[PDB]
Amino acid sequence: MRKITVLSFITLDGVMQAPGGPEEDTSGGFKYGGWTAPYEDEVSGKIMEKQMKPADYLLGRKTFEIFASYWPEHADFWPGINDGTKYVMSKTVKKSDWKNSVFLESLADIKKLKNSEGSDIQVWGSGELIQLLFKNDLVDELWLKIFPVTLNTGKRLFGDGTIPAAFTLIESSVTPSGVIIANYKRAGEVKTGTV
Amino acid sequence: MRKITVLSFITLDGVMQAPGGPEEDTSGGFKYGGWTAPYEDEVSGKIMEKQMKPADYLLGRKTFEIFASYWPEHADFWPGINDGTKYVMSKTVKKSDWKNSVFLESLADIKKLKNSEGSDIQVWGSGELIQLLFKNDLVDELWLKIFPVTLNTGKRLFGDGTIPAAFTLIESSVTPSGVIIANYKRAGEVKTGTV
Ligand SMILES: NC(=O)c1ccc[n+]([C@@H]2O[C@H](COP(=O)([O-])OP(=O)(O)OC[C@H]3O[C@@H](n4cnc5c(N)ncnc54)[C@H](OP(=O)(O)O)[C@@H]3O)[C@@H](O)[C@H]2O)c1
Ligand SMILES: NC(=O)c1ccc[n+]([C@@H]2O[C@H](COP(=O)([O-])OP(=O)(O)OC[C@H]3O[C@@H](n4cnc5c(N)ncnc54)[C@H](OP(=O)(O)O)[C@@H]3O)[C@@H](O)[C@H]2O)c1
Repeated sequence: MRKITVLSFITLDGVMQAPGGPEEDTSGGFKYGGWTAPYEDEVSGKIMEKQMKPADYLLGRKTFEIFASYWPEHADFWPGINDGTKYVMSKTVKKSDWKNSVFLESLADIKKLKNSEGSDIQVWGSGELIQLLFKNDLVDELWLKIFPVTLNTGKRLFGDGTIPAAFTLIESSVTPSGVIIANYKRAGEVKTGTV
Repeated sequence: MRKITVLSFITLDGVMQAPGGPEEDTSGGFKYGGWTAPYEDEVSGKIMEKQMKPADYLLGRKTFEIFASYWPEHADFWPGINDGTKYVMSKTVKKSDWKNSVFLESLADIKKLKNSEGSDIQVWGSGELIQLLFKNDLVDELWLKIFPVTLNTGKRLFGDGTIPAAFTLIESSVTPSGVIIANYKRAGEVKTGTV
């Protein structure tokens, strides 16, 4: 079995759409592409490089295409994404010029990929795919960066796939710019008492 | 001008309905009342006894009535809620036997309270009222506690009144149970750029 880690940049109110630039995702006329920009720091970069260790990848087709437009030409900065096998969920695209690209069509394919052998799987972006993962409880770890801004509109990490589920805080840090690094692990059912 | 601080317990996906008990808020058949109970420890008790220092209070009617059923008899534990003035937003309640309770009816009345001279203001619970405060940018500070669960259902802090806005992280902390404490201050317009 493989460890599927979802990594995600979110606002205070959970919005994940277009973190890196004004045209990254204009669905809905989203006006706030690039909201992570004013919060990029040195410390933040060091955290990123630890998360940019080579591994395998599971991506939604849109996130894969966004990546394919940029990252093959910058294999220096992020080698793992070029070197590791990228598993892409799509009914639309069955081939890519990007090296190490395998295309999956159904939930069963994702599951077999989990029950396979190989490097642990990272999931970046891919909010729509993440909803299917959450709904079938296939995500084992969550690495969030939480940014000191609120934007009502936008695609959300915790969307229509989210399920009642408990987590364990594995690690937390704070950047100088005010971003909170919080990594969690799945921990069984939700507990309620009376305070 | 008075400072308005919103204090709020939320899940990872932003839910804040019924932290304290199975029956605190059964709206929608909400099954997870009490989800905050398993994350209670000593050091969190010290964290939030100083968060409960004497102030004035602005509350929605439902939160006020939840409080009024319990706290008048536990002024031992939280004397601030009893001694401070509780400004309550309601169009259906004009009086309470809980002493030092004034009932306001309008946005104009909240604005007048903010302008008027007196102690700083704490908002607890009051998700619906908080929506009106957010939409009118009347919230000066946000003290949050984030819990390692997702619930999918239930009322949320960032709801219909949430507006685009940036914040400064005043301070942060973790809890042995895995709860992040994050205190933010309002800091102007959302800035965008390119990474
Ligand atoms: N905050 C962050 O960390 C971060 C980082 C990078 C990107 N992002 C943002 O993430 C978003 C990515 O776009 P997106 O989430 O809307 O789409 P996506 O998940 O990246 O990919 C969408 C495509 O993947 C396939 N797919 C995904 N789920 C499927 C399902 N349950 N059943 C069948 N096919 C499924 C489908 O491909 P086919 O149509 O080909 O069949 C679907 O159209 C963007 O907003 C991006 O800016 C966020
Ligand atoms: N996570 C936490 O920190 C925390 C702590 C405590 C409680 N809570 C939860 O907070 C929730 C409180 O219930 P709630 O948010 O639904 O209601 P609420 O905000 O506490 O009070 C609702 C009532 O206040 C008045 N009101 C609120 N907004 C108004 C507006 N914009 N205009 C006019 N009147 C307004 C109305 O009173 P009238 O109907 O009389 O006109 C409204 O019915 C509960 O779920 C509670 O469990 C959370």
